[PDB]
Amino acid sequence: YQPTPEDRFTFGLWTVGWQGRDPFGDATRRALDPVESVRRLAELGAHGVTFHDDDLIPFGSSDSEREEHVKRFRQALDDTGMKVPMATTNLFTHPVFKDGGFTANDRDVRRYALRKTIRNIDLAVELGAETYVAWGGREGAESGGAKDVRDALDRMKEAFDLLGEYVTSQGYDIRFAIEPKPNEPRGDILLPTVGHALAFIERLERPELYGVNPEVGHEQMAGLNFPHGIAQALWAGKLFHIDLNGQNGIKYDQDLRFGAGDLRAAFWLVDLLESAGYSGPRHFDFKPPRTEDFDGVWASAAGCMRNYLILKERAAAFRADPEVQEALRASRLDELARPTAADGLQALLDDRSAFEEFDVDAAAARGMAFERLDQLAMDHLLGA
Amino acid sequence: YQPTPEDRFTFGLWTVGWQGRDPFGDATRRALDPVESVRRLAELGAHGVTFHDDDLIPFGSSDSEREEHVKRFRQALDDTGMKVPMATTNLFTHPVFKDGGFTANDRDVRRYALRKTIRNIDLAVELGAETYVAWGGREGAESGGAKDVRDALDRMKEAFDLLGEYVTSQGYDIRFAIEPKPNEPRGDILLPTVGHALAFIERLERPELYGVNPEVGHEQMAGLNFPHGIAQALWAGKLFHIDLNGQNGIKYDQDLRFGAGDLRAAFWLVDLLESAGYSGPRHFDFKPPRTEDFDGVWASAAGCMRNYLILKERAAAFRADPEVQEALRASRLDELARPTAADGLQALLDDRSAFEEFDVDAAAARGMAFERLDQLAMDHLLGA
Amino acid sequence: YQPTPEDRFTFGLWTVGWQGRDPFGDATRRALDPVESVRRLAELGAHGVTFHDDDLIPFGSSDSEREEHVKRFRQALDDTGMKVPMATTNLFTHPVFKDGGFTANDRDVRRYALRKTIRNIDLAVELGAETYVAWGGREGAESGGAKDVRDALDRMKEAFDLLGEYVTSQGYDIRFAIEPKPNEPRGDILLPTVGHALAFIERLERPELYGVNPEVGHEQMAGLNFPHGIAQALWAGKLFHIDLNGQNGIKYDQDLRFGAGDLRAAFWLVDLLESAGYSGPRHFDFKPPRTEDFDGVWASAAGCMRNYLILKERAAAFRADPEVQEALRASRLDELARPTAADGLQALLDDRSAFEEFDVDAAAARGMAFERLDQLAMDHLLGA
Amino acid sequence: YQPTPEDRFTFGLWTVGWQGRDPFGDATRRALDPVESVRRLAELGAHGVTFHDDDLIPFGSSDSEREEHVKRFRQALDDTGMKVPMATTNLFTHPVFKDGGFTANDRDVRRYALRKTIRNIDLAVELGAETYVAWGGREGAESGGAKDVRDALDRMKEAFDLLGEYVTSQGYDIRFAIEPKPNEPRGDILLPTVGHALAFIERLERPELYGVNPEVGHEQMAGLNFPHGIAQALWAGKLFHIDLNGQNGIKYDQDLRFGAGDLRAAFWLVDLLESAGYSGPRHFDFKPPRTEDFDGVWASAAGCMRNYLILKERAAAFRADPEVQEALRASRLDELARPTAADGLQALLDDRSAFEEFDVDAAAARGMAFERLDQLAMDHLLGA
Ligand SMILES: [Mg+2]
Ligand SMILES: [Mg+2]
Ligand SMILES: [Mg+2]
Ligand SMILES: [Mg+2]
Ligand SMILES: [Mg+2]
Ligand SMILES: [Mg+2]
Ligand SMILES: [Mg+2]
Ligand SMILES: [Mg+2]
Repeated sequence: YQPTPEDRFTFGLWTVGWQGRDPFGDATRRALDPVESVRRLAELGAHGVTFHDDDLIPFGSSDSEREEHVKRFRQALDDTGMKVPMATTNLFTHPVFKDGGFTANDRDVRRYALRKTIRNIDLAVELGAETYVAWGGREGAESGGAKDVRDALDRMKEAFDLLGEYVTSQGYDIRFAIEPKPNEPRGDILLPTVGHALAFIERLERPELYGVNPEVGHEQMAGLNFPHGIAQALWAGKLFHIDLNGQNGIKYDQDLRFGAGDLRAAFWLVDLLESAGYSGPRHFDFKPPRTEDFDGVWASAAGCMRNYLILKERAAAFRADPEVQEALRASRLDELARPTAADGLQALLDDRSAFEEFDVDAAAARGMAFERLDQLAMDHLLGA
Repeated sequence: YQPTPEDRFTFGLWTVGWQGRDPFGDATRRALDPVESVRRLAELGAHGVTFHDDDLIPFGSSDSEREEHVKRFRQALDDTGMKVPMATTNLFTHPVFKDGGFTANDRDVRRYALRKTIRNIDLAVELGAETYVAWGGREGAESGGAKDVRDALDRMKEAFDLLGEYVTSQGYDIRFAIEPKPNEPRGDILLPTVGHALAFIERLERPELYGVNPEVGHEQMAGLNFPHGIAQALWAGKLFHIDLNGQNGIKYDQDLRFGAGDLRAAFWLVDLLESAGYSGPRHFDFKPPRTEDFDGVWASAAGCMRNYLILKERAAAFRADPEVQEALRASRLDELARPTAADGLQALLDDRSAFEEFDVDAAAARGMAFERLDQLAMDHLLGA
Repeated sequence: YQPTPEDRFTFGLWTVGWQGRDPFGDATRRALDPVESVRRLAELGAHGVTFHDDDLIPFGSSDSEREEHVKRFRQALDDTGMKVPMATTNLFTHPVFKDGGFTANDRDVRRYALRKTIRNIDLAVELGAETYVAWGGREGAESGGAKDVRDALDRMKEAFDLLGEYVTSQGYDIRFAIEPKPNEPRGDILLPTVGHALAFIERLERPELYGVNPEVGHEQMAGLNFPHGIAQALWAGKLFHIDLNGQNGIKYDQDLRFGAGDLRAAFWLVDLLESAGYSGPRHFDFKPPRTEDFDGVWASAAGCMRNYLILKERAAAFRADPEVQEALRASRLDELARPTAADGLQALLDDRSAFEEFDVDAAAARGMAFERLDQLAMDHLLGA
Repeated sequence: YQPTPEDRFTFGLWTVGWQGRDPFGDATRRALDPVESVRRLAELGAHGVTFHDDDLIPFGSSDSEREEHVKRFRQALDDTGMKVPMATTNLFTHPVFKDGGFTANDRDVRRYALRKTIRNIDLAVELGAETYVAWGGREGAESGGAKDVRDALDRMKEAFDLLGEYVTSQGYDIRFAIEPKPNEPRGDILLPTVGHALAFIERLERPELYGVNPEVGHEQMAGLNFPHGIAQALWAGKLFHIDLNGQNGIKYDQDLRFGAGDLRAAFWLVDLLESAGYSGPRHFDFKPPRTEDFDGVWASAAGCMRNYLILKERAAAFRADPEVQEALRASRLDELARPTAADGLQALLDDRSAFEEFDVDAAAARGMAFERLDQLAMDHLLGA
């Protein structure tokens, strides 16, 4: 189970670089030079790295320091063969963003947020990124009166429309992906799930430029089925990117390594991604637990990729097993894929076998055989 | 706080008519004749009632018994002045629907589900209903392999498209509203939240015919902010109907009377509905607890309407209070409603006050004054 | 992975016998004769069965019908070699228990509940049961004023004390196990977790007669770590019995087959039970999904036992792996098992290496190596 | 609704002093001098303040700086009349505690944790504290193999037993209160609820010295009923202290001001505390949202006390209302407080009215009238 760059595994600088500061504790690890992270990730078999602007260029850096930082970073990419497929903006750490970026109540902050984002889109394009992610972590509220959500959605649409006008006018070949999260650090965050993000995109002026970047743990913080949500995103043609990690239920955002948390959900996710032919990066947005030293950081990163590859093998074996293929037919998955009424509305209305002479009791007695199918899935996952 | 029919309060037959059967217990109340429910609800001050087909006409009824049941029902409506603004299909109780209706794996069941629905659309139109609700309670899965969600969404789109073709071809003036629920009775239900439903509607052939019927408790079963979700539905122009009740957190669907459960969420909901000018029915989908006899059923129903009217008064007092209006300006809710960049993209790019010469530290130091605003909201809710 | 009676697997009559009635649907399966369930479970490799009084003898049965039902049941046990290690009372289905049994507000109901329980203790002892389980499913409330919880705990203590006096006075060799559940069917249930049950037991007059019967899914309905709770129960010497099933997060009680739901929690549970030498029954309290016919019921039951046996093998391989044993020492699990201060209080106070000259920065820099240990656990679970 | 010191309101230094650092953002407020917090809280009407050792004396302070800091603090207490009823240890912020204090795998860390705690017990006693709180925020795990929970409970018992030996040997009049939390910052925290803490205390060598310090938001992070848990703690005689705040459901620990979050749970909590005659401090462990400047900090603190006093008035009016008293009798709360069988076991067995001639159908038909009682409670809370 050794990763190759053709497995398309990517990591954020802020993942292995997380120093371990949490709401109740100081950092347990020293800062990582982005250049060292690139080289260590390259040796593990990753395909590339992603960044927030403030990960690479500390806030307030002079334009000269900014150019020096980018040059060192570019040299590390050249030295390693690593790519930068995705970038994002930090609109959440600095105190100015305490009430949001694109939907801050203060108009001057919203303008500043847009200019900060546009500056990093230029840099992302320069470094070859194909997707630009927006996680509106501070867009939301702790109390009901603080945010008129209709006005806030107007402002969010205005911001994304302006960003689309910018990339269109510059001729950039980059697309946007909205990353939903239900809560944390705000009490409730706007566009809290994949569904809300997908719905919002359809109201943008140029919807074809926007998709979603769902994260395993975020949908699970709402108790939702992550593979189901990914299926809906794929169905809509909007899965532009994906963030892989682990989460144990409805609680704070754990960002465990992928494979940890809900293991069977991870199996069904990989099954779906591989069956659907998802060709984007397999990006890990995880945090090595602050119990770990730097050797544990690399072991945790390695485990992300290993667990994906193990699950990929087991899901492939599941789908290729002739007894599973017969069980799928026994459960009528083949019939689910057939149109209900390709014969059309009036033929359905005239079809006495669909109502007047339909034997409901015979249909009701047919078992779905789902439990046998699921135990075959369990046996394959466990190698049993 | 006495309701009038002009308050637009409606109840489902299945609400006050719930006999109290739960997964662990027998019924504690006798069946209610729909005619008696209409008259008792009329005396409480309700504006109308809603029904599933199987609430009014027991499953398997002959066409003659069906006509007799409708006639008795129509006479009760005429006797009381009660209206029927909404109707729905029961595609969840009968065993034939154990794997769903519109997305059952068995094709013959899906055809039967559509014919059962179409028959009740005709009846709903006959009785004057303006909205037809679809709650896909059995559409979903308990295990990963049982349902290919992309194929299931294809089937769900096919079913709703066929329904839209039906109403269009018949010239009916009725619209559809999808009611999301995250889980129960299926392990995960398709279109689990308002967001997922809104996103799905945009892929239908005639999206203007479809909106959402969100329910307080259902979004709270995902830990989501119900007023936020309603705001997004209103923002999209898709709030066709609404189901009011109470829910205490992430657990089984409690269907408590409205006002119970999360009281402050109920206050912010009423504030939003009244401020936005929502003109649809205020529908209660609640269950009188099975601890109650029939006098408790009517007390619980009365409390639904009373709590709405109390909250309506308190929210109106909140918005009209001059000290609240000044606090809203102190928190810059006025600035949230102003466009970020009506001056346009290039002016924003050339605006040095938006980035180069923006004083981030002065902006960051400005308190949002949200806690004072929220305590004014608390004082008004409590009459303090 | 074939079960033998020496694996101590047991099932409730109400598990494979569940007809599939849920809050929104009719039964999908016919009733099972308890005699047929005993024989089918015996053929699958189970060691025994458990029952509620009302599973075996329908409510209201004459004393003659009761004797006939027990005799048929006893003959099936004799024919199959099946044992009855546990029994319980149904104090939740009949409408008289709508506000509880032992803590119903009505005093006459509480007396009736106790007499119904005592009658079944006599039967359980006659059939050889060693543990008597109490699940107070109706003890609780939907609203705050309905139940004074201090008075209700007084009544619950009174009931269990009377039961202990009964078994002591009759010389029975049976013990009691309280089964906690946080909610459903009541809005909140008294003694909602393993912890609350353990704490309550210490206030009973004869605490040695009472322990807990924790259920996987119930603790997970509170988002708790089930292996952690079992460890505390074992630590207290109170794990008298255990209910195994699966649950996907905080939602309604799913009662999925064991192994489904949180797979890694199931692995750590089996690891703990086998390492601690738990010698009680491995009881499955699960519901075959109502999608299933009777062949699916037996496949689901078989999968309970299969998944336990697979996990038992993998946990044993984990603990026996020399690289895991070295990793445990690397993470200082050996030091966790050593006393902090067997040298005593005053020696600790005089130990300058414990404070004055303790190098906190050297200690803080030591990685815990937990992520490498957890990936070894993952590899072993998956057979990788 | 103006607080007086006789209302016994207390605040932690770390509450109004929270600078607003969260997992995703920098501090939004400057540090508060503890002396200024004491004076500002005194002017709001608080009775006293609480502290962690590291709040008052920064980690690593020389013994001379420590004496200067305590003297300045003592002078502020003398100047204001403020008391220090409770103190606690910070065993969670410094990196050395990354795997816990009392249950760290490393033995030398556990010894250091005990010495750090003992040093602050001496200081707490010097300043007049009656309760010493232990919140084991780092005791727990993110993965299953990292912590043997039985060994960890052995170590936790060893630590608390040693602390009890210390206070007994020094003749101190101080008691201990364990503060449970289910998760955050560890993936799962040991003793996650009030129940688990109560159960653990009964295994300590001197259980009379230990009780619980439950926090509103912590029990709600497990979806539990906080008033129910407080009732069980009072029933056990173990409510030594209480932490008041607000929380919106199962998510990260919000620490909202008291009254926010679940408003009706706050009403039933105050009802219980006042009816039971709880005489301990009313302590607020809350965080002013980081959106706020220092004027918002004091408004949030003021709102804690105001909301308690409003709810106290409404609960008192509820219990004193003659129509509520009659409704309580209608719901048989009076019968709940009467013994089930003060006549004894054998009389219950001989009582034919308790079983043989009990009319279950008449009993089952009696409504509990809980919904009318709850709407009276709602009307009183809202002043309607
Ligand atoms: Mg995350
Ligand atoms: Mg992410
Ligand atoms: Mg509902
Ligand atoms: Mg509804
Ligand atoms: Mg269960
Ligand atoms: Mg059970
Ligand atoms: Mg807290
Ligand atoms: Mg606290």
